[PDB]
Amino acid sequence: PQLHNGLDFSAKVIQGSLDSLPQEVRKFVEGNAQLCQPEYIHICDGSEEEYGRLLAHMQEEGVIRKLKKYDNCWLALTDPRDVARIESKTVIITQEQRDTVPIPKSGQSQLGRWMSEEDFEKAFNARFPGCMKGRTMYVIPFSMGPLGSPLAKIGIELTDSPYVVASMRIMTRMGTSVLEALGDGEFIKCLHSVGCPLPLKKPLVNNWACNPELTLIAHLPDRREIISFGSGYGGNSLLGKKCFALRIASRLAKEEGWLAEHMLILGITNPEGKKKYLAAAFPSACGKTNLAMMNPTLPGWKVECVGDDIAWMKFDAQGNLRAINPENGFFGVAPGTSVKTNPNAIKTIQKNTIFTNVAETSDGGVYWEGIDEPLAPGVTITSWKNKEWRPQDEEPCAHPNSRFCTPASQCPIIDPAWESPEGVPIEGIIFGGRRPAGVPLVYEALSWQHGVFVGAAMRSEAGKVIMHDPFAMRPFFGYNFGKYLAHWLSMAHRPAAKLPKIFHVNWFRKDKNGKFLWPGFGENSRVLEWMFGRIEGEDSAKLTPIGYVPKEDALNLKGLGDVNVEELFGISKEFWEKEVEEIDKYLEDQVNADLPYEIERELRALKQRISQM
Ligand SMILES: O=C(O)CCP(=O)(O)O
Ligand SMILES: [Mn+2]
Ligand SMILES: [Mn+2]
Ligand code: NA
Repeated sequence: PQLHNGLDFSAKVIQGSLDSLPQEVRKFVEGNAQLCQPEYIHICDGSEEEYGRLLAHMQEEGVIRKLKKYDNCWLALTDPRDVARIESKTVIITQEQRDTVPIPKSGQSQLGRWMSEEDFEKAFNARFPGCMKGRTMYVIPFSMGPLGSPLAKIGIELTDSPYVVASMRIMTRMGTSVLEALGDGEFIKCLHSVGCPLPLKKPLVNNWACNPELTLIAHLPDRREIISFGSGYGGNSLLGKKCFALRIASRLAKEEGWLAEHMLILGITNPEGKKKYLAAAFPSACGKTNLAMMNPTLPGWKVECVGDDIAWMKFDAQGNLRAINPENGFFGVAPGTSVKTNPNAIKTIQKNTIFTNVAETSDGGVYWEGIDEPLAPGVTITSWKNKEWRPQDEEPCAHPNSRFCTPASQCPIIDPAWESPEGVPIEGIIFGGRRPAGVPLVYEALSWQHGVFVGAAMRSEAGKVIMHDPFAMRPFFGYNFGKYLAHWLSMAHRPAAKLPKIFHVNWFRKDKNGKFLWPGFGENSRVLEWMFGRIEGEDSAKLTPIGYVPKEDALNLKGLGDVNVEELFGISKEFWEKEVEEIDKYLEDQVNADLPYEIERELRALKQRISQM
C-alpha cells in the first residue's frame, strides 16, 4: 500500500527479489530499509561467484589485501579503536532486570548487563535512522547448525559490511537454500550497521568503517532480535557467533528444554575401535582450540573435531545427550598458533581463509607472536598497523586479539559426523581453567549436582588476577545465571536422561619456580584416555575431598620423562579452605537470592569434606 513512492524498496534490490522472500522476511528487510535508508539491497545467495566478486571489490577499495603466498587467503587491518568484542557495550533487554541477571548482594553484577526497553529504544533511535545512507544493505540468510538438523536455528542478518558477509559465509551456512528451508518458519532477526552513513561525518581510519562512541550490541530475547551498531569486529558484527549461538540461544534453550553452551565438541576413538564424544568448556586462553584439534601422542588413539567453540545439546527420546556444532567455521585467536601448539589449525588456514589484524610477510604470508617458525633471510614483516616491523620492536606485529576465519570442512581431522542432522552422543563434559596453584591435573565430579557446582565454581588466571568464569559463560549468559544453574540441575529429573560424567582439568599448574608441571598439547590425550575409561566404569579412580582423581599408575605416563605426579595431583587443605571460602562469597554476592538449593548444598558438602582432611 502506498499514497506515494517511498515504502516499496523493490527498485533498490540489486540481487534477488523482495517478492520471492517469505512474508516475514520481506517485512524485516523492508522495514529496516525504510529505517536505515540503504542505497541498495543485496539478497545474498551464498554462491562462490557472489563471494569471489565481493572479495575482489573489497580488494579494489583497500578494505582487504590478498595474501599471495596462500590459496584464496585475505587480510583485513582494522581501525585500532575497533579490535574486539566490547563487553561494556554489550546488553540484554528484558522487562525485569532479574530475568537477565541476578541482583547482587554487595556490588555490581559480573554476570551480565541489563538495559531497560525504554533506555534501548532511545539508544536505538539515536543510532539507526539513516545509518546505511550511501551503502548496500546485505541480507544474509543463515542456518546455525546443519541445514537439515532438528537442532538447527535460522537467522537473517542485515548488514552494511561486505567483511561481515564474507565472514558469515565461512562461519555459518548462508544463502538461497537457507531461505528455501526457512519458508514461513520462525527466524532470529539480526540487524547490524558499522554506523557510518555516507557522506562520512568522521574520518575513515585504515579503510575500516566503525563508530566506537556509539558502539552497542543488544539482545532482545523476547522479540527474537539482535541489534548491533558501531563495530565491524568479530563477536560484535558476526551475529551468529556469540549474540545468537550463546546469548539468544541459551534463552531459547531454557524455554525449550535444551542447552546452548560455550563448549568444544570432539570425538575420541581408542585402539579397540570404540568411539566417544566429549564436550568441554574453557575460558579464554586455556587451549580450547588446541584440545578440539589435538594430535594425540598415544598410539592407536584418534581425535576428531566436531566444533571448537559452541555446542547445542538436547537429550533425545532414548535419553542420549545429542550435540551439534551450530557453526560452519573456526574464528580463532591467531597469535600463539604454531606447529607445536596446533598443527591441525596450521593445515586448515592455508586455504580460503580471512585473517584479521595479523602481520604480513614480504612474500605475502601471515605472521604473529608465537608462530614458532623462522623466516628465510630477506623476508621482512609488515605489522597489523601497516608499518615495518622488527623482532627487536617493543610492540607486537599482530594484535593480541587478531583472528583467522576458516572453513570447518578444511580441518584435516574434522569429524565424519560433524554435520550429521541428529548430532553426536555426548558421554563426558569437561570444565577447566588456568590455575598455577592448588588445582590437580584432572578430577571427576562426584555426581551430576556436584558437577554443576564444579562448572559454577570455575576460576581462571586472566600481579596477575584470578577471576570467576562459571561454565566459561560469564560474558555470554542469555538470562539469569541462577536460573541457568537451576536449568542444568533439572536435567537430573528428566526420566531416561543419560547424564554425562563431569570432569575438571588444569593443564596449567606450576611448581615453586613457575614451571608447568604438565607438558600438555598432544600429551593431554593421556588425560582423555583416563576419562574414557571412567565413562566405561573402569576402577581407575581414587576418592578425594574435591572429587575422584586417577589412582597411582592409572594414568599412562610412558614416553614422558619424570613427571612430578605428587605436585600435579597434590591437594592442600589450606588451599582448598581458601578456595571454598571465596567460591562461597562469590556465589552469595553474584547469585544471591537465585542460587539453587543444590548448589548451596554442594558448597556446604565441599566445605565439610575439606574440614575433615
Ligand atoms: O567474539 C569474538 O570476537 C571472539 C570469539 P572468542 O572469544 O570465542 O575467541
Ligand atoms: Mn569462544
Ligand atoms: Mn534435584
Ligand atoms: Na583496513
